[PDB]
Amino acid sequence: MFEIKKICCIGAGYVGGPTCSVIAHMCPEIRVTVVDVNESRINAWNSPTLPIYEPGLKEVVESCRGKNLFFSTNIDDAIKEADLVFISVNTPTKTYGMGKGRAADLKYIEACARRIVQNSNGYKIVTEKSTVPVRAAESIRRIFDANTKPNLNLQVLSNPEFLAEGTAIKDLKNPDRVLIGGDETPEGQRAVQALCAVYEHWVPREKILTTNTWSSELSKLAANAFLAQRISSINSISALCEATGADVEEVATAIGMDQRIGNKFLKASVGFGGSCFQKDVLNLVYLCEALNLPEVARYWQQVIDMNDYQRRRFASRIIDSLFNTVTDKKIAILGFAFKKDTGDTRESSSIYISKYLMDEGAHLHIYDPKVPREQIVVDLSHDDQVSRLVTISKDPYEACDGAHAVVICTEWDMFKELDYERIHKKMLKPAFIFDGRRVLDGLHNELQTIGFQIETIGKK
Amino acid sequence: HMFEIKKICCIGAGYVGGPTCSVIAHMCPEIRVTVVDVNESRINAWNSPTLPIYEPGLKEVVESCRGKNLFFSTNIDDAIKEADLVFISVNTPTKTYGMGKGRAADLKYIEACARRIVQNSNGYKIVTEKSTVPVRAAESIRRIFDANTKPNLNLQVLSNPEFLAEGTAIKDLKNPDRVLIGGDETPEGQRAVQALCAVYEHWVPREKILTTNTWSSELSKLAANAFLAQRISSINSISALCEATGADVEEVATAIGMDQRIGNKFLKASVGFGGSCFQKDVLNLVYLCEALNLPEVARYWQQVIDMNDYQRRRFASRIIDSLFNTVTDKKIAILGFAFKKDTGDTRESSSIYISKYLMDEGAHLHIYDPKVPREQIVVDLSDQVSRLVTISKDPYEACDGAHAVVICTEWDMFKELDYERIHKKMLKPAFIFDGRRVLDGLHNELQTIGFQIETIGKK
Amino acid sequence: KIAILGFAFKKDTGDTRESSSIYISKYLMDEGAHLHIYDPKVPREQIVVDLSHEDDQVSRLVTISKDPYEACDGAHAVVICTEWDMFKELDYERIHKKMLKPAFIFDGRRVLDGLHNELQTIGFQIETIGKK
Ligand SMILES: O=c1ccn([C@@H]2O[C@H](COP(=O)(O)OP(=O)(O)O[C@H]3OC[C@@H](O)[C@H](O)[C@H]3O)[C@@H](O)[C@H]2O)c(=O)[nH]1
Ligand SMILES: O=c1ccn([C@@H]2O[C@H](COP(=O)(O)OP(=O)(O)O[C@H]3OC[C@@H](O)[C@H](O)[C@H]3O)[C@@H](O)[C@H]2O)c(=O)[nH]1
Ligand SMILES: O=c1ccn([C@@H]2O[C@H](COP(=O)(O)OP(=O)(O)O[C@H]3OC[C@@H](O)[C@H](O)[C@H]3O)[C@@H](O)[C@H]2O)c(=O)[nH]1
Ligand SMILES: O=c1ccn([C@@H]2O[C@H](COP(=O)(O)OP(=O)(O)O[C@H]3OC[C@@H](O)[C@H](O)[C@H]3O)[C@@H](O)[C@H]2O)c(=O)[nH]1
Repeated sequence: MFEIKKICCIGAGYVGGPTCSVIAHMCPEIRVTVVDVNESRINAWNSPTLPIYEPGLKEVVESCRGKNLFFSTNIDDAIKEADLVFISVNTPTKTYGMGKGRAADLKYIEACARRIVQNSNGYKIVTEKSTVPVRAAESIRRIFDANTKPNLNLQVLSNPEFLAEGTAIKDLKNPDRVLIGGDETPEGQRAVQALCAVYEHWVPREKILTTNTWSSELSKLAANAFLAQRISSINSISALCEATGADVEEVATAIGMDQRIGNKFLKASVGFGGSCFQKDVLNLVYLCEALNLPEVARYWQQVIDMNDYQRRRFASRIIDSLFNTVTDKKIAILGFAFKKDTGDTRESSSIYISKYLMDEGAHLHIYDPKVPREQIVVDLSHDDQVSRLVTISKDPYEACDGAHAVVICTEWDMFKELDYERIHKKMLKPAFIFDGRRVLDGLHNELQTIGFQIETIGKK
Repeated sequence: HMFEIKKICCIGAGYVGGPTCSVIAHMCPEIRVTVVDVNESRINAWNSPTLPIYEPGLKEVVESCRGKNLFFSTNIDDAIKEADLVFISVNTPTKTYGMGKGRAADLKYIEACARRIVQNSNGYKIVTEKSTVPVRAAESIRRIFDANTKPNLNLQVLSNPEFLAEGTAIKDLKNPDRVLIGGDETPEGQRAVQALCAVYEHWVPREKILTTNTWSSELSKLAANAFLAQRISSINSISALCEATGADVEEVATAIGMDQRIGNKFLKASVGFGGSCFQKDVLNLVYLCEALNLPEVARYWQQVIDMNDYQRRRFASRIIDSLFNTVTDKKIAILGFAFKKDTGDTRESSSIYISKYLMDEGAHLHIYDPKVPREQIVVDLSDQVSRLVTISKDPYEACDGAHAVVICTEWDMFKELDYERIHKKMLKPAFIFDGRRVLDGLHNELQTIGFQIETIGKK
Repeated sequence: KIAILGFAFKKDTGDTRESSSIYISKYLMDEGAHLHIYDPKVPREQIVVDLSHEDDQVSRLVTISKDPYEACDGAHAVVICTEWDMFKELDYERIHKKMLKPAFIFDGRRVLDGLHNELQTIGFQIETIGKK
């Protein structure tokens, strides 16, 4: 019955931007307007240099922008004319009060809901889309139910986003599934069906799951936690491998060939990062404690404790290899993004490894091909310690020049292609490589012949 | 220089040794396979029309080979003496006293097999440990062999963990996802590994055979089992969250499992996992990690067992609460005692733990299972058994006059029972506690009939 | 089977009060070991009392040997807990022949120092306090 012809998305971030760009790309007859309070971000979306790095994103944006894809700071008018309003904003962790450091702060979701009511008349579908929805649909409904107008009829859906950064475009174009939650009422099902009709322009119907809003959000919270758990599980095995002379990459191969386990997300690492996994597990633990499910809470907390231990163990292996004094020693940090093919650093293990070494007085020279220099400075600041200890290098050979150790924290493909003979000539000896990503496997013989001490996760 | 296996001896005619060697003999008609055991009644059963374990398709495999190239015997000594390859597939029970009591595996039968092999061997032989939970097994065998040499005796030790699941053993053995063989990284070890590979290549493609050293083989099995158990505990933890918030764990599991990085297998919430593999495996992994001064890894994997124990306790207390916290002299039917469907095996079955929680409340249990022998149920539950436990010959007898029906094992026959007939003769309110989600889709009919239906992961 | 050589709390006495041999024996009894205990001066009955809580665990697990070769016959391990001088003069080639293999000597007193090369050549695994 109802056809979505105009879409407004509040939030032009890693979720809203790529998601709306793909919708516009696949649905040429739908006008898609992405809005944001951040004017410089909107200006960048409208420029030759997009505000985030995603493979393939520039091509998608440029094929649609100004045709049926628009980026604007005019939030009010985009809402007023929209058939469907996405809310894709950030929900930062509370920094004080109950749940400090653990529970999500819904203040931006609620501010979006109030702004939608202020600027809406008639019928609209309002859809919360995030990687970590924490009571998001309920809080929007809470606002809408309390702020009615004659003839205003807002429907609330949940539509979690499953994309992973660095593969956003491919993930959005061929999702494993689309998940839409709405009320089990006639109006709720009419709204769900309208959103299904958008996705059916490019997603087969059998890959679209529909449920209620709570089941949708819980499914996302749980699915994220299962993924994070696979990593902590293989990372726990990596510590066991180091202690017993086995190789975690070989053990992972044997594990993953069980088709009931599957062979994905078994790559041991210095530790998982990103704005999703830690926040998701912390909020799951907090929700469980609030529901008086302490056994479930402490079950999932281990996913975070293991990740924290993995990072700490890696840093202390570095410090031990430098014989427990790192004062005034130059150390190259190769990779600051939380994974390859993004400039995003949120919860990157590189931040934590860098801070552990700064606490030892190391002089870090940090190189990453896509993370902006100013972002690294902010991430490592509480300021004076950053001023004394942190240098941001424009190329990796400068970062390694005169270094005692090279620490690979992000699996950028270019790192396996470096001229390690040149790097060794200008390092102080003994020269260490700490591969926190297993990207140098198979170069171990060459690197040892050159003269490096190579240490990697899950192998001793 | 190589070695061709023409005669195989398997010490241990259990759920691992019997089916595995039967499939080997079936797939390798030119290899003589002799399964041996200290247990004479078990050997007699393997040689009879009624096998000592229930595995779908096993009788047909055994009867196609037995007496041609497959033999079952109590003559352990002669089987070893003539063997090219000796499998050790015995049980390693958990220690009941001393260091690691209740947690660490007891290697005494492995060590006795190793000593018996030296005694009865001359010349060259390959000795392969094959179990679902190998815990320092290859190392303990090597230690015995290194210390007990003879002129011209040359024993090689391999690890070859068994990945089969009971109830699907024959299909699993005929089409394994992978075969894992560990051997020494020496010329002798590689010759032994290749010999065992050649056996499996009669029916397993070479790209599915992984070769490594013995410790990496055992650690890979210990970890793989724990990953499987962890999936179950993870979805069971979500089932409690679903019950508390109005969601349905089966729908949540479907949404989770459609992520191809997670996969859609082993996401079936339940009263809790059982079997001789998973709990033993995680306990031994935790104990090993503690011994290696890895307490963070130990407490990480311990949560898999703690969650399973909580899932069982929570299910039992729902039953007791639904019966308003007094079950003294109340008849309760237990449908399913095996640890999963299509086996008669009860080792660590959740049905044991649920039954004991109800017995501690004074319930009169009537237990029905289509394949578990009556005497095993009596042993598993052991005066309190005499007072409280009845073994029913059919499920209608167990439910006659019952307050509650508790489904603990997902036997397919339970979804086809005459539940209108069951309701007529139960006391009211009549409860069904579906600990396996086997009655999904009958919920409307059962409510119309008049049952109170409670199931895991839904409220 | 495990041989316990030495039960007195030090050499040249029959006194067992708070002897380490009691505690080591009890740790091994908790593991189900069959202890065969030899000491040249401690009375048989004192060992029985020291290892009891008429004790059924003592009945099942403890044998008091009249000489050290009987204690070691068929043993997996020889545990020296008291530094009696006679222990370094034993015929360890004869002991090794009748032990099960691998045959361990756990020297809790360092009394076999300097015999280590001879004992390893014979074929023992020798473990001692304060050394690998
Ligand atoms: O009220 C607001 C709040 C926020 N915003 C904008 O919303 C955008 C959010 O983009 P971000 O890059 O910060 O966040 P993401 O797109 O990656 O969201 C993701 O990470 C943050 C998590 O809390 C979310 O669960 C996840 O979906 C920002 O550009 C911000 O300026 C608004 O326009 N209005
Ligand atoms: O095997 C692995 C996989 C991933 N990782 C690490 O885990 C972290 C997360 O990586 P992902 O590929 O999942 O990327 P993202 O965090 O952007 O996406 C994740 O959260 C958002 C959800 O919508 C996605 O479905 C989920 O994949 C990264 O730090 C990555 O390097 C490993 O260390 N090992
Ligand atoms: O010294 C021995 C010990 C045991 N055995 C026999 O070995 C056989 C083992 O069979 P079981 O049915 O008990 O055990 P499984 O075949 O199922 O082994 C499986 O579960 C037990 C666990 O300890 C193992 O890790 C697992 O592989 C028994 O029939 C037993 O009589 C011997 O012949 N000699
Ligand atoms: O989704 C699931 C799957 C399994 N289970 C339960 O988990 C327990 C184990 O079931 P399995 O099918 O794995 O059966 P098994 O214990 O025989 O095999 C397991 O251990 C031995 C290994 O070699 C096998 O690879 C492994 O699957 C059973 O109690 C089963 O009912 C669930 O509760 N949910």
